[PDB]
Formats: sequence, C-alpha cells, structure tokens
Amino acid sequence: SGFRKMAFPSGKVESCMVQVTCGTTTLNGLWLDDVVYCPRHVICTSEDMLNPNYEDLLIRKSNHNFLVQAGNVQLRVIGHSMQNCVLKLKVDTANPKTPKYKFVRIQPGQTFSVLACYNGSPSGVYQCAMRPNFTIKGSFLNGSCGSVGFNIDYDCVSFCYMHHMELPTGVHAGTDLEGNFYGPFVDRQTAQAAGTDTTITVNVLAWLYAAVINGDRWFLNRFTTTLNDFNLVAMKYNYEPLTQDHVDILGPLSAQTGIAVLDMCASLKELLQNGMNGRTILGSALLEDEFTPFDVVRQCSG
Amino acid sequence: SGFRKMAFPSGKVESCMVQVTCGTTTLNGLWLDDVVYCPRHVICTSEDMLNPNYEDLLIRKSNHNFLVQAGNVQLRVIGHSMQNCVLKLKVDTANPKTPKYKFVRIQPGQTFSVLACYNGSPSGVYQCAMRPNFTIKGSFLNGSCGSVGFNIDYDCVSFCYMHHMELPTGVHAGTDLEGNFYGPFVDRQTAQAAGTDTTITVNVLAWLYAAVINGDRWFLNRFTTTLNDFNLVAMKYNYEPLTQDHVDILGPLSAQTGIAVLDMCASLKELLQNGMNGRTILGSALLEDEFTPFDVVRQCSG
Ligand SMILES: *C(=N)[C@H](C[C@@H]1CCNC1=O)NC(=O)[C@@H]1[C@@H]2[C@H](CN1C(=O)[C@@H](NC(=O)C(F)(F)F)C(C)(C)C)C2(C)C
Ligand SMILES: *C(=N)[C@H](C[C@@H]1CCNC1=O)NC(=O)[C@@H]1[C@@H]2[C@H](CN1C(=O)[C@@H](NC(=O)C(F)(F)F)C(C)(C)C)C2(C)C
Repeated sequence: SGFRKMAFPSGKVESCMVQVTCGTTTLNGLWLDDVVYCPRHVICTSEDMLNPNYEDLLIRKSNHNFLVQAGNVQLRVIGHSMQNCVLKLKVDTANPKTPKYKFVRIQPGQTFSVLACYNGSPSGVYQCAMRPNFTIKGSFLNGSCGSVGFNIDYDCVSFCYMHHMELPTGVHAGTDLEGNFYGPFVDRQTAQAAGTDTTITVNVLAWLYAAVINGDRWFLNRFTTTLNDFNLVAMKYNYEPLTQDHVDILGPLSAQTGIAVLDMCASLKELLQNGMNGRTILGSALLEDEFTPFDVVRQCSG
Repeated sequence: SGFRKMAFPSGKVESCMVQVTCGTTTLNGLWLDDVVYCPRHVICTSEDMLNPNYEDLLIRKSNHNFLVQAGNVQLRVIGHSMQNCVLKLKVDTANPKTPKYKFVRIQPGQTFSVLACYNGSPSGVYQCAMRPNFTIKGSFLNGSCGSVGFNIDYDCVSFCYMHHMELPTGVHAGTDLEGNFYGPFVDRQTAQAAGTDTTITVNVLAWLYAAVINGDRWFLNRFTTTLNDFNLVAMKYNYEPLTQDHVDILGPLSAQTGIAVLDMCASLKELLQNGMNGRTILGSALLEDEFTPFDVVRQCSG
C-alpha cells in the first residue's frame, strides 16, 4: 500500500546527458546516436536573448564554437543544424549507451519524468503533468535548459520535453525533441502569458480511485450521478468536461475497485459543491489532478 | 525558480538491483562487490512469517537454495550468513558496476530516495523522510522488499534503508544495510504499533525559507520570539522542540534570505495559532515537513 508521486528510474537518460558550451553560455544536451540535441538559445549572449534573430546568430557560429563534453570526454562537433527551437550538433562519436527511444509529442493532461541537470550532470528527478495551458510546474535554476522530460515503457525511452524557459507566473515552458514549443511560447526574453488553466477531471477521478485503493473512503457516498449532470457541475468549478473516452480510460480502475465511474463522479460532485472543509485525501488538503489513470494503475499493480 | 519534491538520479542504484528467490518467495537484493544483501524473510513461506525462528529456518537452507538473478543471468551463491534482519549472500561474481558506496544509519527527520523494485527490476523513484516514529510514507506492494533508500553525494551512494514491511497504519518499516530495524519493529507478521508521530519543526522552517525564496512573503513580519517561547507553542501543536543545533543548521538559508531563524519561528508560531485562512504556500494548503534544510539549499541555490 501507499500512493506517492513517482518518477521513472532515470539511469537510461542519465547516460545520454552531456554539457554544451557556446562562448560563455553553458547548458545541457541530449546525446543519442551521433547527435546532441540542445536549446538553440545556447548561441545567445544575455543581450541577444531580448530579441534574437536565431538565423543570423547561428550563421556567425562554426562547429568549433560549440564545446560538447560527456563526463570528461570532449565530443568533436562536426556538423550543426537548427530545427525549430532545437539545435542539433552532429558529433564524431555515437553514444554507446543510446537506449531504444522515440521522440513523442505528449498531450495536455499527460505526465512525464524530468531529469533536472546542470553542467551536463543529472542532479534530480521528479514527475510533471503537462497542464491544459501547456505549462509545467517544475524546479529549474540557471543552466537547467536542455534537461529532458520522458516516459519509459519497459525498455523504450519516449522523450517528450526539453526545458527552455520560465514564465512570469513561475511556471515552465519547453519544446518537444523536434524543437516545437508546447503552447504559444517563443524563446525570447519577453513577457509571455500562459492561458487560463483548467482542472484535469479524469486525473482527479484516477486519484480518487488511488485514494479508495489505499483505504481513504470517507468521501465515498451511496449516490450515483449521470455524465450530463456531472458536466453541469464541472463547468462551474473550471473542471474539464468528462467524455465517454475519459470514462473508458477509467475502466480498469473502476473494475479493480468495483466502484462505477458514475458512483465516483457523485463523490467528486459532493467534494466540489460542499468543499473539502479542511479534510484530507491521500495526505492532501486539495483535489489533485497531476496523476493519470495509467500512473495510478502502474503504481497499483507494479 | 520552483520547488518540487525531488529524488536523486537512480542510475547508480539500478545497476545494483537483483532478484533473490528462496523456494516460493521472491524479493529484491542489492548487489555490491561480491555480496548480495536482502531481507532475511526471503527464507520464509507465508506460514513461517507468522512466528519465524530465523536461525532454525536458515539452518535448513544451503547456498543452492538461493536463486539470484541479475537481469537474465544467474549469479552463483558460494556463501551465506545472517546479520541481524539482513541476509548476506556471497556470490561468485563481483558487480562490475558497484558504485563507490557506504552504509549509513539515517537520523529521524532526514530524507532519502527510494528506488521501488519488483523481481529485481526498478519501477520508480521517490523521496521519503524518516519520520520521528521511525516509519516512512512510501509506496510498496507485494514483492517490493529489498528495495533500498539512499542519498548520493557526487559519486558516492550512501545506502541507508532496505524495505521489509508495512504497518497497520499503512506506513512502512525497514532496516539499515546492517539489518538493524529503524524503530521498535520486528520482521514477524504480527500486529505492531508505531509510536505517536510528531512534526519535524526544522524541516517546516526550511520549507518556509524555500517559499520565501520563491516569492511567498505574506507570513513574514517584524515579530520575533525566543527559542524557549516558540517551543511552548510547538509542544501544543505536536511539533518537535527547536534546538540551537537546528537553528545553526538553518543558518545558510537564513543568510541567503536575510530572515533570521527566530523571525521565521515567529511566522511559524503565528501560522500554527492563526491558521492559513484559505491561502496556500508552495501549492500546498498544509505545512510540509518532508524537506530538510539541505534539500532546500540543493534546489533554491544549488
Ligand atoms: C535555461 N537554462 C533557462 C531556464 C530558466 C532560468 C530560470 N528558470 C528557468 O526555467 N532559460 C532561460 O533563461 C530563458 C532563455 C531566455 C530567457 N529565459 C527565461 O526563462 C526568462 N523567461 C522569459 O523570458 C519568459 F517569460 F518569456 F518565459 C527568465 C526571465 C530569465 C526566467 C530564453 C532564450 C527564453
Ligand atoms: C515484502 N516484500 C513485503 C512488503 C509489504 C507487502 C505489502 N506492503 C509492503 O510493504 N513485506 C511483508 O509482507 C512483511 C513480511 C511479513 C509480513 N509483512 C508485512 O509487511 C505485513 N505487516 C506486518 O505484519 C506488520 F504490521 F507487522 F508490519 C503485512 C500485513 C503483509 C503488510 C514479514 C516477515 C514482516
């Protein structure tokens, strides 16, 4: 028993983290096969970041302007290209520890582990949910750019995120491994707004199933609701509307506990309408939406 | 910016996890040099665990009764011995990926990362604090025993915990790597009481400094308190008394923010007597005590 926010084991990804330096700017890079991926703003000075012309800035850089280090080994840069907001540096050595991998673009509501790195050295791991407004609540200091987000399915590493910046609100933004930002953000030091956010309804329900599995049942009630009635309440409390596809995704948890999705929706409706009134669920005084149904099943089975 | 509960990168420990089977019972083992460390109840059947005589049970086992698998490779056991609640299996092969390590006994209030494992295979990583009543709030299912807790200091892994059992309150209990239980617990399937817990005062203070560093200041003011007067209030709210040694440990965070320890104590004393009043601190409606002063320094400057 016990339910905790858990990251994937990071060993496979630690073996791909390298340090990338261009002039006086140092950040992290991801070394897969003979290519090192990193944020393109590695070519910027602090002054350039206010209004960069990346195309012109890169034209002034040669392969020798990029120093890539894996541990204490210099990887010779023999080619460079920019794809969206990502810089791809071709190096003279293939990473011998390149795991089986894919580059994926995750959907809002989905989770991933972030291996926070500085100077190409991993310092910590934590889980993030991609908010409906395409931001994440991370922990990133100066030099953390190039740190990656990923999921592991047995032996294959699905890289989904690369860290690029922090918004005025304190939340974080980045790209997929093709260098396309999640959200409307740009890699320029200028105030940018993330949209109004919403609560990930299906994740709240998955977390209530995790709570019941752990013996936290005080919120269970003898009522059942309907999908349409629950959606009237959801809109008022800024919760995403529940769809039949989300009800289907909750199937395995509903089956493991013998608690119907609409029985659990009546618990959620009551929690929203009356408030939690200082009470707790799985140690939390708030309804948590950062766990997917797959995260809950993965943890409740092994 | 940002503050997140973060585990150490797990790669160095993943390379040490093995599967240990004895008869019908399978759990995890930790492979360092030519020794495999695992919980001694691997020699128990379900009925044996009710009231085991471990010495008698171990007499009945030989080296060939222990099946040890590192991935898809069997490691031959050539010696065995029991040290407290841990079984030490000498194997014919030294782990070629043994990191630089040490075995440490952690103090209550300190934190460590847990690499949760099943059948010798890592599944996830999360941070735990050793509660003042010597329990941890983890996530462990059947077969999780033998999973270890650790801290990493640059290249050295300090192993401090090995999982053995779950208590009636849903909390977890285990030993150091020498097999000595943390707390008054025994490796027997019998009802066992964990003592009354207390809040780790120095850790709440460290987290309040992390909140200030991240922009929260509503709880700050010019009021102060003596070390003695704060302790009179702390005792009422089941918080540990704050000592001058704890005040000294908070010194680096106090210097960084320019907020004296007793000034933060006055804010904490105020937060306990007056409540938060609908507000949050670092995305939480409750005061958190699972971050040490070192955990905060690591993220809020490191
Ligand atoms: C990469 N190493 C850092 C990570 C930042 C540092 C503090 N917390 C983080 O997540 N990325 C940057 O410094 C990027 C970089 C220029 C400016 N920058 C920012 O994150 C800035 N934010 C923005 O300009 C904004 F609002 F648009 F997101 C900063 C004010 C420094 C936090 C570029 C090229 C985006
Ligand atoms: C080792 N793989 C498991 C881990 C347990 C399984 C469920 N959650 C866990 O963390 N350890 C055990 O099953 C140990 C083992 C016998 C009984 N046991 C327990 O944890 C039981 N608890 C106790 O009897 C108690 F309360 F005293 F701690 C159980 C009821 C199965 C949760 C031995 C030898 C201690």
